[PDB]
Amino acid sequence: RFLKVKNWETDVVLTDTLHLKSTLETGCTEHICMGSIMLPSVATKDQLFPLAKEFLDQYYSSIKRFGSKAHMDRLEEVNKEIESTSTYQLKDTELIYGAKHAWRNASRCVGRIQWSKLQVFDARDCTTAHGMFNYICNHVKYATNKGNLRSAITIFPQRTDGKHDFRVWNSQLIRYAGYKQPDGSTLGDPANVQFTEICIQQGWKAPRGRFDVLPLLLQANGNDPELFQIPPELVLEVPIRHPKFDWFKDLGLKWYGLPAVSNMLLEIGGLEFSACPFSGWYMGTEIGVRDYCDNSRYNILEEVAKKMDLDMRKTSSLWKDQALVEINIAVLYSFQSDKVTIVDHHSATESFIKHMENEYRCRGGCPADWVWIVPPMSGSITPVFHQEMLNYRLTPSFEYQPDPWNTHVWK
Amino acid sequence: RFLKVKNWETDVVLTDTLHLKSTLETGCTEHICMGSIMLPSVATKDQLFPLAKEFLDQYYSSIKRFGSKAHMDRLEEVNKEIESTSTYQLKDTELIYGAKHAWRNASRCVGRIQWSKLQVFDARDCTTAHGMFNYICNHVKYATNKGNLRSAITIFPQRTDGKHDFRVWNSQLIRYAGYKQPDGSTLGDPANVQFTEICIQQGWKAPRGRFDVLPLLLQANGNDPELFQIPPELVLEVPIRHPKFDWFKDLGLKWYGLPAVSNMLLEIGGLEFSACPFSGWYMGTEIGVRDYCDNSRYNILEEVAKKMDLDMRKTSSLWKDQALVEINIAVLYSFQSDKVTIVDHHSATESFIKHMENEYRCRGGCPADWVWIVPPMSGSITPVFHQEMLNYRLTPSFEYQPDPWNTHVWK
Ligand code: HEM
Ligand code: HEM
Ligand SMILES: C[C@H](O)[C@H](O)[C@H]1CNc2nc(N)[nH]c(=O)c2N1
Ligand SMILES: C[C@H](O)[C@H](O)[C@H]1CNc2nc(N)[nH]c(=O)c2N1
Ligand SMILES: Cc1cc(N)nc(CCCN2CC(F)(F)C2)c1
Ligand SMILES: Cc1cc(N)nc(CCCN2CC(F)(F)C2)c1
Ligand SMILES: [Zn+2]
Repeated sequence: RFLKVKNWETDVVLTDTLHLKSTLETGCTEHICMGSIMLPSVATKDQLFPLAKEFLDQYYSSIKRFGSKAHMDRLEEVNKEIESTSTYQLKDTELIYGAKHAWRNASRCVGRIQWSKLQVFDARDCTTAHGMFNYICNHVKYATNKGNLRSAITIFPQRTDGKHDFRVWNSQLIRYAGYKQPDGSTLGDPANVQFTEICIQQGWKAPRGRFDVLPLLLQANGNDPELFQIPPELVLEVPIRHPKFDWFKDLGLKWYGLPAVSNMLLEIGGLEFSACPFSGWYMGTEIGVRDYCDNSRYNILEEVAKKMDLDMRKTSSLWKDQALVEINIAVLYSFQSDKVTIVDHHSATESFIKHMENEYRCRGGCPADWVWIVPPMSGSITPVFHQEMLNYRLTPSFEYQPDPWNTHVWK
Repeated sequence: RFLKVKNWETDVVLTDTLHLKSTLETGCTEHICMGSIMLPSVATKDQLFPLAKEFLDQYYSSIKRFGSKAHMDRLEEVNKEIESTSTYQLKDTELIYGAKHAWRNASRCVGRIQWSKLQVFDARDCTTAHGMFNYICNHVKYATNKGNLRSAITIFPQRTDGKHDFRVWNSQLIRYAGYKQPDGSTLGDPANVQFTEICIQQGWKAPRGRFDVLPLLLQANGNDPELFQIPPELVLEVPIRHPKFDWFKDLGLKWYGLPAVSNMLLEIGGLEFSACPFSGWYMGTEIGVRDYCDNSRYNILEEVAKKMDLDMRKTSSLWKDQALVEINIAVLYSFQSDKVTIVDHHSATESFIKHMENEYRCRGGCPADWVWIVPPMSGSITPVFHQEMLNYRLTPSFEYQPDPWNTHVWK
């Protein structure tokens, strides 16, 4: 009831009692562990008040005014509005608290040491896709800050009935296009090949190349989504060069500075925000390892090995490993030489251990998903490999949600 | 009740029903996942027959003689012996089946594609530590096979009362010594520093160097353990050289060929074999990544980076990553040039996916621990990173057990 997690590199032990507050289910049972399953899995007025109460109790118990008169009135105020409207609206302060704690509770995120430095943009007055585009453009501009990246989230109106949903259809605000070829292979990013074709379906004019920034597909109040192009001056890009290999420029790779997830659902006090694009800065491995070297992504281990003069005949020459380190030295070096914020997986994972210690002390725990926290290269030379982690589901939270083109009732 | 695991690199799906046969508990609950906890946690005659029955049912249902007369007599035969003796003895065939399936069920093992090619040595007639040494020496000789390594296990008498236990006190049959210094630092292997001092306590004469093979500490029928030196001609060693860097020989590293775990417990039909040393061959990363580059092991990233001419000032130069690839190219290259069996993490993890497909088809599943299957470097460029895995506990099994010096009643 007071579980211990050990670090086996430092012998440091920490005690978790935060997991007691946990509410949702993980997927695992007493007899099966599902910690390597990727995506394991309308609202009525009865369900809503315990969720509002639970949330309001921790918000006021965090501004040191637990259960006071100011609390109990807000508790009464929300109850009455859930009676009247069968839903309710968050105060601006409650929205900012909820958002920051959805990120704080995100067990799959290695960057949460920054969770309280989050800029919250309140777009709950938005009504059209054009307003969404406008809000999103101001988000991109603000978070990018000329390469001195700043963390941010923009929150569109909450789900009401279910058939009037705000959705950003892109999985990220800035992604490169993916075109399959007549000869079967793929130009650009294979991940987005279906999304690239949805944009052409609704009317996009593709400049069929490699790193073509996709347009936004924005759905407002359930209406069919509409295409908008981010002004290119707002899409900051880093050309990737190596600090040794001058042929590396000829590879002709580049990446966008701003990681901005737009397909997830923010849950606050039982309210569901179906469009809540949120952005930080990249850990280098996300680009250099997964984006560039995943077999079903850009898949560049082939060509980088070639130009490095590598023994590619044998599996056990580790040519794949060797070209992979060089690629991530190049991503890092390019971002820093351009004053574009980026963190290496050693600095990020050390910061997360430091974050874990802060959380266990002044919070009694830190939900953490080892499968996702450990970086996708050099796992055991980073301190998170050696750190036991309890995973559990706290609210407020970011949740996955179906792709909107499978669920929308089109017209 | 018929769960699906997906591979996200190939989109291949497999259905698990083997997990239904699972019996033991994992540590996880509906509300907490413990898949990154390292070690999560006398026998009476009532408990013993269901365990014997369960085991005998699957043994006969595997030689295509489920529930026949030959089965039901053995079922009756064991019941009567559990009445008579409050325990029982396995047939030689049952011992070999049980052992091979303990390995087959070992969810943390990436090498299980070889599980049916296991050589079982029956040491249940052993009575003294000298007999144990003799059995163990024949095990080392057989499994090493002049570098053409062969998988093997030696099974000493089963636990009876609890105070008459056979134990190998070494955690592995062949390990290097670890000496702390007066100036605090460590020569040899820091993992074994306490065990190195237990040997000196019982009378070992340490040649205080680096790669000093430790002696065996063998406990027989609960008696205090005794020291024995493996004849050095039976300890095959690989000197580690690089196929580019001739200064790499000057590093003066070497490793033993034979990975042989000796501190675990083999459970078969509810019988407990407290001494069951088992050996295979190395995956290169176990040496080059964990043994050599763990901070609290040999910790050689420091010196390899130096001689490579590396930017060691900054964290984000990835000097640690770069020296790590070279070290594992050297481990691999040395073992193969000496005709000593070794597998690279690309070949081993591809073989394990292939193994998983075989298991899901002709067995309905494969218990697998992602946290341990994914190699400790280059995780996502190997196919196991992208493969969902269900972890569950099947029997027969290898289980962890306390170190014998914490539990023994000495005299
Ligand atoms: C500030 C810099 C940040 C860094 C360095 C960082 C790092 C990461 C990384 C490496 C992942 C794994 C993503 C993947 O492998 O696909 C991740 C996941 C995640 N991050 Fe963070 N992150 C940052 C900011 C944020 C912010 C500002 C939020 C929310 C407001 C956030 C919420 C999440 C969530 C919900 C996930 C899970 C995504 C999923 O499950 O698909 N992160 N983060
Ligand atoms: C044949 C070549 C083999 C290879 C390449 C191999 C590979 C591995 C690796 C890399 C690990 C993780 C160990 C670690 O990181 O400390 C492991 C664990 C394990 N292996 Fe295998 N193995 C082999 C043979 C065997 C055999 C013959 C058995 C049993 C008869 C076995 C049973 C186990 C067990 C029980 C574990 C878990 C150890 C623990 O939890 O501490 N392995 N194996
Ligand atoms: C099968 C496995 O769950 C899947 O590949 C996960 C593994 N861990 C991950 N970790 C991170 N950070 N990102 C990912 O996409 C994944 N993918
Ligand atoms: C904290 C974590 O459970 C621990 O470091 C594990 C991680 N995965 C591992 N995987 C393997 N193969 N071997 C290990 O020793 C470990 N250690
Ligand atoms: C805010 C943020 C920062 C960062 N550094 N990284 C991410 C994750 C990028 C997208 N990930 C693919 C997925 F959908 F699984 C989530 C998000
Ligand atoms: C048979 C075998 C083969 C192999 N290739 N590797 C191992 C594991 C070596 C020891 N491991 C450290 C631990 F105790 F955790 C288990 C065992
Ligand atoms: Zn679990």
